[PDB]
Amino acid sequence: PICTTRDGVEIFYKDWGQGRPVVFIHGWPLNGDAWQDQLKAVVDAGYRGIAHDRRGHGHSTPVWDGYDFDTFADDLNDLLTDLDLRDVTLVAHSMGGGELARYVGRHGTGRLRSAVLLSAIPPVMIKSDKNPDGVPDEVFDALKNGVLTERSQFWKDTAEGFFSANRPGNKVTQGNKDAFWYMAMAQTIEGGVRCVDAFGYTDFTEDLKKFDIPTLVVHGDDDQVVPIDATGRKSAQIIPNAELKVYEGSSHGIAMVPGDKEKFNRDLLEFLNK
Repeated sequence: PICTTRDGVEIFYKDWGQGRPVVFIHGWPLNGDAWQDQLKAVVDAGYRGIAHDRRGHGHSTPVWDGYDFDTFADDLNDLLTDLDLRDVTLVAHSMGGGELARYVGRHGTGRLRSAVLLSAIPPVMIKSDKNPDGVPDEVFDALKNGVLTERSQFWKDTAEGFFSANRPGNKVTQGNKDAFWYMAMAQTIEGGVRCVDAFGYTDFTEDLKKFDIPTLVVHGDDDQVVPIDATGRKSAQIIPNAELKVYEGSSHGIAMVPGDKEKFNRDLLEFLNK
């Protein structure tokens, strides 16, 4: 289905089931198909599962502008308002965690019950003297140059790090890598590069302090994209009352990789009863 935003943008989304709503917010450079395993899991447990495609991704309008967290959060606000959703759990992966954080910062928690941050970017990714465990600027430069040099090959090469597929004995399939590429080919090239600038450099520390709902932070300690020590370990300390679950040996692609995705589904379903 399509939600038309305040600006006339069409946001595509899946809306399955009946019950309290669980809204899933995907990472770069994918789309709501990155959550089909979790959407089935929550609807089979008696929840309504919704997953939208960010502007410029999947089947949403291939826009030029608005690749910034304030716009992503307002687009999320339009979807929650159009469907008049209440008592919602927002579940976000990777840069989707910035959309979730900025939604709380801008619109508050009146429609929300709880939140889940899976392998998410808050509080801030960029390395500096204040954040010595963050990601160096050269990495973000390299991501943007990869998308501009030849994006199709770049997604094939990036899938290796995304799933930590360099680890001997991993459970990542060739299919996982092919599906990563398939989802990424639907993203605009401008969303490809502008999202890097947004997720690398935006600081969500002040938004995190406004959380007043139960929050679960899950993060793998072999995440080669979003470093656990700079992000998940810190957001769990800033968000009031947050719980942290470290997934030993897990990559950045926990929701899609065999074995890890069942562990996450089990944790998510336990948390949803809160």
